[PDB]
Amino acid sequence: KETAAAKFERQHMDSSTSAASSSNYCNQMMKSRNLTKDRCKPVNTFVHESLADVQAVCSQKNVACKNGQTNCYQSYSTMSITDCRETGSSKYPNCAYKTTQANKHIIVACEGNPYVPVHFDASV
Ligand SMILES: O=c1ccn([C@@H]2O[C@@H](CN3CCCC3)[C@H](O)[C@H]2O)c(=O)[nH]1
Repeated sequence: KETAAAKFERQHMDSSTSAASSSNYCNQMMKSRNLTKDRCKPVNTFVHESLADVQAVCSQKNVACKNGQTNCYQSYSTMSITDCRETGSSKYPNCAYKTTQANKHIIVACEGNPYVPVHFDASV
């Protein structure tokens, strides 16, 4: 069964590319990562850094999570990311997305032993 850590990796990790640089990227990735089966997941971010680097964020700058929990962490360095946002004309099962590449500080929620990312909260 899929752990929270594994779910984070499936939903939010894409180390394979340095920067998502096809306009097709989100359309393909949201589908292949199984984020378009139940519904079109409205908003989702992929991080293009090593797993070790993203995991390291759990020991970085402690910040409040959007939900008010205290277990969020902001990366000290900017990271290569791709935001996927569902278009206004996207209709399930044909989920359509805008692909936006950025370099930003990520904010993740961490839990467990080992202490690892389980939620992507925001980028700033
Ligand atoms: O910059 C972002 C912002 C949000 N998300 C996604 O939406 C978050 C929760 N949202 C769903 C509706 C309530 C808040 C999910 O935890 C995360 O998967 C993201 O991937 N990148």
